[PDB]
Amino acid sequence: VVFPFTAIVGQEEMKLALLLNVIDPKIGGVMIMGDRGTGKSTTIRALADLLPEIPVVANDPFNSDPSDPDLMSDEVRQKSIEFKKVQMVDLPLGATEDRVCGTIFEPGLLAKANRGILYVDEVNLLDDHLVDVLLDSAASGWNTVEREGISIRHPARFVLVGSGNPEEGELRPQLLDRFGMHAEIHTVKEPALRVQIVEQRSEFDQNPPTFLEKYNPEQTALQKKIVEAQKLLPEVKLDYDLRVKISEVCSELDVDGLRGDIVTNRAAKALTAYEGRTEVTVDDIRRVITLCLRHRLRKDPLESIDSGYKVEKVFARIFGV
Amino acid sequence: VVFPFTAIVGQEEMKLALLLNVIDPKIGGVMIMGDRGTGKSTTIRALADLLPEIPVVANDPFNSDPSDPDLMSDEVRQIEFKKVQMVDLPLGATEDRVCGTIFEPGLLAKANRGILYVDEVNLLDDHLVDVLLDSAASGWNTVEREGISIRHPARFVLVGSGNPEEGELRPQLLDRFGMHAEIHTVKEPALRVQIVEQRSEFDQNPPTFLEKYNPEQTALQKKIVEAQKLLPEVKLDYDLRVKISEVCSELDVDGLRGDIVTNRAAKALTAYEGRTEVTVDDIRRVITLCLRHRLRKDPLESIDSGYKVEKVFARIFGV
Amino acid sequence: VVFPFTAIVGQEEMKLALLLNVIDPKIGGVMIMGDRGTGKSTTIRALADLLPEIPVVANDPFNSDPSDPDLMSDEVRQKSIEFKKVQMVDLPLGATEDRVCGTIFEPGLLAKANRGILYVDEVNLLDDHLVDVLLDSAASGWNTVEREGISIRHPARFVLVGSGNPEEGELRPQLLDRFGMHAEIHTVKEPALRVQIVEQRSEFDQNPPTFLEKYNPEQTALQKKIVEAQKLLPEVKLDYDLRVKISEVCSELDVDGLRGDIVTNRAAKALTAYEGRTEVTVDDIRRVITLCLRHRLRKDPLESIDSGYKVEKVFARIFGV
Amino acid sequence: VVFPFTAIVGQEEMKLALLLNVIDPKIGGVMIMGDRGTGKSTTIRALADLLPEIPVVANDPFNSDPSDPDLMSDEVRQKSIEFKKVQMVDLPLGATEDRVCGTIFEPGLLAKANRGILYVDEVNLLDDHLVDVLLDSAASGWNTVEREGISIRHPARFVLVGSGNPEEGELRPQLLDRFGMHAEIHTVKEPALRVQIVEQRSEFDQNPPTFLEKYNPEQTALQKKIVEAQKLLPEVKLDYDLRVKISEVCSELDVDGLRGDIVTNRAAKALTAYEGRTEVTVDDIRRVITLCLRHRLRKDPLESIDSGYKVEKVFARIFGV
Amino acid sequence: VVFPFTAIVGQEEMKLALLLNVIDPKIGGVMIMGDRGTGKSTTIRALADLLRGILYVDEVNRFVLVGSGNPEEGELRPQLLDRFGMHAEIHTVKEPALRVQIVEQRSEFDQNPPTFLEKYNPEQTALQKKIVEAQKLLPEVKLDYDLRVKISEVCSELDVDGLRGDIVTNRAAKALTAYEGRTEVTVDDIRRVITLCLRHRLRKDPLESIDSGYKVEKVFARIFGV
Amino acid sequence: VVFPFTAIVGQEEMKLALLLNVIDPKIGGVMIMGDRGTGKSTTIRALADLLPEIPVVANDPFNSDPSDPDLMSDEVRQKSIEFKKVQMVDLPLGATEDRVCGTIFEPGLLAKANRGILYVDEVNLLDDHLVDVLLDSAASGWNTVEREGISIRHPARFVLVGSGNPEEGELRPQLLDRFGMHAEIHTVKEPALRVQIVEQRSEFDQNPPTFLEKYNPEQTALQKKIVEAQKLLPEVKLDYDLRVKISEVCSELDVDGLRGDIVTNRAAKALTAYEGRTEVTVDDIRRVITLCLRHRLRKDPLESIDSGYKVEKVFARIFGV
Ligand SMILES: Nc1ncnc2c1ncn2[C@@H]1O[C@H](COP(=O)(O)OP(=O)(O)OP(=O)(O)O)[C@@H](O)[C@H]1O
Ligand SMILES: Nc1ncnc2c1ncn2[C@@H]1O[C@H](COP(=O)(O)OP(=O)(O)OP(=O)(O)O)[C@@H](O)[C@H]1O
Ligand SMILES: Nc1ncnc2c1ncn2[C@@H]1O[C@H](COP(=O)(O)OP(=O)(O)OP(=O)(O)O)[C@@H](O)[C@H]1O
Ligand SMILES: Nc1ncnc2c1ncn2[C@@H]1O[C@H](COP(=O)(O)OP(=O)(O)OP(=O)(O)O)[C@@H](O)[C@H]1O
Ligand SMILES: Nc1ncnc2c1ncn2[C@@H]1O[C@H](COP(=O)(O)OP(=O)(O)OP(=O)(O)O)[C@@H](O)[C@H]1O
Ligand SMILES: Nc1ncnc2c1ncn2[C@@H]1O[C@H](COP(=O)(O)OP(=O)(O)O)[C@@H](O)[C@H]1O
Ligand SMILES: [Mg+2]
Ligand SMILES: [Mg+2]
Ligand SMILES: [Mg+2]
Ligand SMILES: [Mg+2]
Ligand SMILES: [Mg+2]
Repeated sequence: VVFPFTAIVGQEEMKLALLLNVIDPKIGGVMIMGDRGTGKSTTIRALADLLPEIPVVANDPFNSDPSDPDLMSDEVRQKSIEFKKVQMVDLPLGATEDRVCGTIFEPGLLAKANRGILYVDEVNLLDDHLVDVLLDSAASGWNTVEREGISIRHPARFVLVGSGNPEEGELRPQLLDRFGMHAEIHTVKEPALRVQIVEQRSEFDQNPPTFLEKYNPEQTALQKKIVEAQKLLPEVKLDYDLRVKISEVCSELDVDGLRGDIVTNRAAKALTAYEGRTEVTVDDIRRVITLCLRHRLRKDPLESIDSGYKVEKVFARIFGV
Repeated sequence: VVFPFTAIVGQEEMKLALLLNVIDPKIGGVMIMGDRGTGKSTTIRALADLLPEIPVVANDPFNSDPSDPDLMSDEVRQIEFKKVQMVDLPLGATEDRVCGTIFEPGLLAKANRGILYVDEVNLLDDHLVDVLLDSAASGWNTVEREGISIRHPARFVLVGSGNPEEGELRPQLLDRFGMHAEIHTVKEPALRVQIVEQRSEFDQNPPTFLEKYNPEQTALQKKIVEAQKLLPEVKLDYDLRVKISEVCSELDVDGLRGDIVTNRAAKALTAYEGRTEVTVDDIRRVITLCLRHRLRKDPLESIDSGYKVEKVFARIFGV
Repeated sequence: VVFPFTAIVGQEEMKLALLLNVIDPKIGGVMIMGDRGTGKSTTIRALADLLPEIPVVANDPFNSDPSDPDLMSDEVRQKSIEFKKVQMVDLPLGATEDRVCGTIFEPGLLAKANRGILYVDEVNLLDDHLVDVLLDSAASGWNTVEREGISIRHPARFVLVGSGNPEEGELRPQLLDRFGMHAEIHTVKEPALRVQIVEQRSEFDQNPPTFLEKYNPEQTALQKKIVEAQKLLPEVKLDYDLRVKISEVCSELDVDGLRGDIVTNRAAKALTAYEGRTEVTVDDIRRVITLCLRHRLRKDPLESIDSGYKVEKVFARIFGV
Repeated sequence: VVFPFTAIVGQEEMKLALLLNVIDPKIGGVMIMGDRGTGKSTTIRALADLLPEIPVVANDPFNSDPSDPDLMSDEVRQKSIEFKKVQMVDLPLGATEDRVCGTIFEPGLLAKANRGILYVDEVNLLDDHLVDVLLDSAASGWNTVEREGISIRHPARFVLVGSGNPEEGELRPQLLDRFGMHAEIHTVKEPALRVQIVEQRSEFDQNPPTFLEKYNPEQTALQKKIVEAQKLLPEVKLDYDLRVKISEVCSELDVDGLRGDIVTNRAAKALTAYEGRTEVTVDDIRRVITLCLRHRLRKDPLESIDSGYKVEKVFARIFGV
Repeated sequence: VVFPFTAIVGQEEMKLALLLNVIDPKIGGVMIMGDRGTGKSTTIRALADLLRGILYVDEVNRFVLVGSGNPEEGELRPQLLDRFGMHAEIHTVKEPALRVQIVEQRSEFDQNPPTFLEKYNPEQTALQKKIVEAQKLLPEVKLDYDLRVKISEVCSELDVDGLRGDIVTNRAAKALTAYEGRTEVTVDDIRRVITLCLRHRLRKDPLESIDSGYKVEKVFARIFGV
Repeated sequence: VVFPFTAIVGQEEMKLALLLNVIDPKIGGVMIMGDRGTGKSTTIRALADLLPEIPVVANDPFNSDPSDPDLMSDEVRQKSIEFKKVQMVDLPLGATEDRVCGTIFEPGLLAKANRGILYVDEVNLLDDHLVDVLLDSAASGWNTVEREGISIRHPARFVLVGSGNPEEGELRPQLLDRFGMHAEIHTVKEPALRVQIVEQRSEFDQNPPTFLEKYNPEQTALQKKIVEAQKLLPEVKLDYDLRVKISEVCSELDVDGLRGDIVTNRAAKALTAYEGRTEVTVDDIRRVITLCLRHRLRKDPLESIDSGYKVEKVFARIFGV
């Protein structure tokens, strides 16, 4: 039993963030920000049942693929089947590295997290000491147990989601970077959508196994659209002039550089590419640049003005509207 | 024997809050606020006897039901009733006794289809409150450690208390909780003499005092048994459904998790009253006990929490 | 053997209250706070020869009672006479949980002391994790032996006495309300009393088993008096029209009011039994009302006042003795 | 081989109230708060050859007298030879309870100190740890030891020695009262005396086991005086007016309880036995009163006065010269 | 699985620092601090190949450990900040075209990893020889007494308490003019390492607004010569 | 395989203070402080190559000599030889209270420190950590440990030579007051000396054998000088006038305690033995006075007067010129 994905109401930006990162497991981690409730856990939980079946080998927690290039493991000695879905690998609050990585073999939490989706809890409460060690091993590619005199490395490539709390401050500016881009969640105030959410929740609760039937065609239409858009990635091209055009708008924001501009063009051919259109445009980048790369900024709290206005204003003049 | 449940005198708020929770074990847990030396603990233990007998499969530790789904833990793969046992955890107990690792589901399976509680949660040992609270709202359990998925259908209620002068709970957990109950100390000696009369007569005659109010307890048991089946008939009109949440929209309430409580409780209010259509006035008798612990969470001065919930709601619902 | 109880000079307040608890073991514990080196820690240890007899089970592994309606012993709920003196057991600040309850079963120090006096010294200096197993066990009735794959409930029905110094710290407010019927002791002023006490223990230290011989014919009669209060413990008369007066007082001090009233009602009537009368009197209450509920009154820390006087400050307003 | 006691020059104050406890191990503790290098830890260790011999039972279970009331050994008492000198033992700078109390039976360290001398070095240290254990055996003469399933009593009574630096804080006001004597040690301010100190010490380092031989009869002539004092300890009488004056003085100083006020009445008897007189005179009052009743003052840093000037002024105003 | 060595775009300051560190071990370790994400871990992992022992230190706030200090907090305690090599700041790229082809870089790496090395295989090859012969030059290089008395004069003028800033420079400036082929150290080749070195061990003492290299340039030019 | 001792250029304070200590193993170790990189730890490592040879007992359980009576540690007293090289002991900054002293045969660390040299690095740190337990053999000859049921005696007689930067802070008096040797290291500021000390650092690193062969004879000459000085150390006297002068300087300078005067006489005797002349006059009292007493003076908590000039201000004023 699980809640349907498309049955949710609103939350276009957050769902848009999932739509971008899900196709490419190389853009990086993605923060999601917002107040309590709002079904943040449900949405990512709703993400589980939208994908083609992924293959296992026999039972391994990594189970990336029975035949793939990066399969550095002792099982290759045997080399030299079944189809499953994604399993969410949420970790408890105040955990310890004894099972996240392991000791002197035993498996790890990140081992089960391989190729899946790792929903980490409130990172503001979590201490930096227990998370800095392999915060995202995808950049490293595989595991590293060089500590305590061990030499085992296994793949740990997967996507991250932050899900912080905007009540006890934010993470350190150094730690905020290298993750990815931001994501804001609003709060509905119109009673119509409120009562709609209440009615949908009550109807699902009353009839668990029959509600999803009324929302069946969308749950497969979206999956088919994503599957079709998956194969269009290695065909999109970007104009040389447009590539340098953005380079004259990031500098005025005093961006750290060399990674802020490497994620826009890494994800530019996903919003303009999943619609089926091959040639990139200018206005399409407009949507993907307002939120992405904005969270870097320069951490200037001594200012009271529309922060988003800063992103679009400098962007308009360089691109000439 | 124990204290009579109906023998409690002068308290109705927490009594009603517990009564609405006993009927349908789906609203959520209830916490109770007040003052020390008031008498909250005895009433909680008095509920352990007022109950209808519930059957079992084979007197298994899970002890949920002989029938009905969701009991897949070696219960419906292919017997007496007794009564529900209230489970109290000991002080200073970590996960070793909460769930164990090697199965021995102590303190949880015995609490499944039962009552579990703890007091003075305002400085309760941490790392433990989160584990049970998240699983209380969750379906069955979280025993994923050691690579095992034997998660037992630990479905029950949760009762907690504390002290409003020694500190409160984390805001990240209070808003996730259920109903909010607050009591006080009776200031009239005319009933305090009645209170001190009890605990001084029934002690020397428990066999005599067991039948002192037996007809009332039997009437209450039959009333709750009858009212259990009356709930799945109440209907709420569309206009009144959107009439609420106008105050919540006018006020500042975090999310909608604190809104479903009114819909899932107000219907149960008329379940044991014999009614089938909801009214306007009765809403004010249940809206106050919920969503009031959240408010605007801005404690800068002395603000009456009840005044904001009640006075504003009166204008919306026309007094 | 030890210092005779009746040889203590002065200190009427402490001597009047602590003996009153023997005749009725239903009231809770007792603690005394005051200046060090003033008379405590020896009078309490001198109460080992002032206790009557009580029934006892055959070999009594439960150590509570063989002839009561509620037994819940090891060999009562399954199986279904003797007289012994009630014992007093003291525990130091050296042991830990390993022996207070115990398991493999052997009983701990807590389990053996039933319906008696359990004396611990310097409860102010008592380390934590020890009072936690005593916060509510002594006020509930039974303990938990849930460890080691079994589950037993040894009884908790006794009275514990403590004696500390109010300079090294203060107890947690939960302890200050769990207790009841306590007293405070200051130093002596009259020089002749000082001469008397300095003579004492020096006339005594010359020959231990000679000083008690002089007081032997006088100390025995006390054992007769309290036994009389055992027969007069029931049948004590207290009109309901005075119960309102004993309860109106608490509302004026804004105390919890659900322990002071019960303790006063259960102790004032018993105070008459030791005397000999049957009908209580207003004057018979003013000598015990102040001693109780003193450790429960709440006062503003900025305000400085003596609770031992403020308790009976409003006494004149109610009926004025 | 240790430095002989009858070789320290100067410091007649400490040299008088240090061997006084040898007369009778009942006066109480002794404190010497002084600066470093003044020989505080040297003269104490010299006592190992200036104590008498006392009879004791065989096998030394707890070092208890054969014929004395209140033995309560619980192993040989129900059964109702060799005399030995007292023992010397010190505890190190910090330890655990395993040796202090006892465990696996195997006796603890405190058992050996019974009827002997135990001295603690750097008493300013060992705060809140391994100190509250030694807070019951003093001023009571008994303690209870139980853990790991073994429970045995301890008839332990002795006297204590305190020494350490004076500028490392203060001792907790619970172990302080268990010390019956206190002294202050200065450094000699005189050229001739100082150089005499220098020459006297170095002469011992040349040939150790010849220097003490030059002082053999001088130290032997000292033990006879203390032996005569011990033999003449009985028959010593004090006037009634002397008794009423030895306690009336403490009223003007407000001593924290009448716990240490009896030590002075137990000190004048010992000093008079040293010379040989029987009836205690006024002389043996001012020579000892300030030595013992000096650290029992609650004056605190509130007035411009220190040392024992207040004690001398009050004593002189009450009586004397 | 690895990133090319000579394909890294940089101001050559980090490259020269690490090259002088590897050409002679017993000089310490070049700490790097000033920014984050720019090139630190990539350069450090690049140094792990195409080469005694090499280590790495993170989150600061024969064996050589270059490490990578925390940029936000700065450095550690000045008393423990020593026992290392020269300290270098982090350059921030500004030219838009530089951003253009640096973001073009590693894109083809993502497209096809086990080919990028080949695209940079030949020229990088020459690098592994440019140091191999260099090691057979340091035993055959001398220095003049006039330069020896010239050195430690800058240290004497400043407060360089701790006699280690007059040995590491002579052990480093010697090595810089020991791999090109030249045998005599020029009067200006000293300037190529003194500005980089003597940075951490100057007892900063922030009593006035001071620049990193302004002092080490002005005081050096004041006496040593313009 | 280290820097030869007879090669340090400049800073003769070390090669006098630390070298002179080896003559008479009675004064405490050196308490040098200074900046880093100046060689404060280089010369200490060099002393390991130049040390005398003493005899020890068989198997050396506690580092004791065989021809030394009265050294009753554990077994020699009841029963009351290879001439092996002495050894200096060092400890890491990370340890535990049970690490230094032998516990559950199992010996300890100080067993190797008896009649040896003990080196401590950054002694200004490590507060309460292994320094409280290291006050036994300082100002005393024995250490008492009875932990875990086994009690022994330690004859440890180490030197306790310290080091450490002074930038962090000062020391609590108890630790520092046991040091008798104390130099003051200052960095060189002469270009010729700087280039000189730069020069020979290179060739020694290139070929240590050539450097040590070059600097061979001076080490042998120094060893012979030390041996002759130690042999001729006794039979050196002093007149009365110089002793009373050395008392007067300390008395007027007001040094706390008495350990100050003891050390200076031994230092002067050892220095005049190192020179070779039997008689001693006013030559070694002008040189080794501040170096043995400057650190002891701690009467300037607020005054800003240089410490080095203070001693010589009064010395020449009273003594001699
Ligand atoms: N789109 C939605 N808007 C509002 N409420 C929703 C939405 N979807 C689901 N809900 C309901 O809102 C309630 C709160 O959701 P949920 O418990 O998943 O919150 P959460 O994201 O885990 O909260 P928190 O941020 O406090 O950890 C649930 O009853 C859920 O069914
Ligand atoms: N209606 C009542 N009002 C007040 N007290 C009552 C009432 N009924 C019973 N009591 C008695 O009041 C006492 C309260 O005991 P209880 O264990 O409930 O503590 P409490 O006052 O709730 O506080 P605490 O949290 O400190 O235990 C009991 O002796 C109980 O029998
Ligand atoms: N009536 C009395 N008044 C005062 N002291 C008395 C009296 N009777 C006996 N004593 C003796 O006076 C001494 C007081 O010591 P005691 O142990 O009673 O002090 P305390 O108040 O318990 O101190 P602490 O708090 O330090 O343990 C004991 O030796 C005790 O025997
Ligand atoms: N009368 C004396 N006064 C002072 N010192 C003396 C005297 N006689 C001998 N000494 C010598 O003075 C030194 C004192 O050493 P000791 O450790 O006992 O002193 P202390 O005052 O107890 O020191 P600390 O307070 O630092 O523990 C020893 O070397 C001892 O031989
Ligand atoms: N007399 C001297 N003066 C200065 N430096 C010297 C001298 N003799 C040798 N050196 C060299 O100076 C350097 C100092 O090294 P070393 O680490 O021992 O110094 P340090 O001052 O003791 O350091 P630290 O305080 O950091 O422990 C070494 O290279 C050493 O060979
Ligand atoms: N030659 C180069 N010049 C500038 N930036 C580069 C170069 N090579 C890689 N980068 C960028 O540097 C980033 C690596 O950041 P890194 O320095 O490892 O972070 P951190 O400083 O936290 O270790 C990569 O994302 C890459 O885009
Ligand atoms: Mg959530
Ligand atoms: Mg309770
Ligand atoms: Mg006591
Ligand atoms: Mg000493
Ligand atoms: Mg060093």
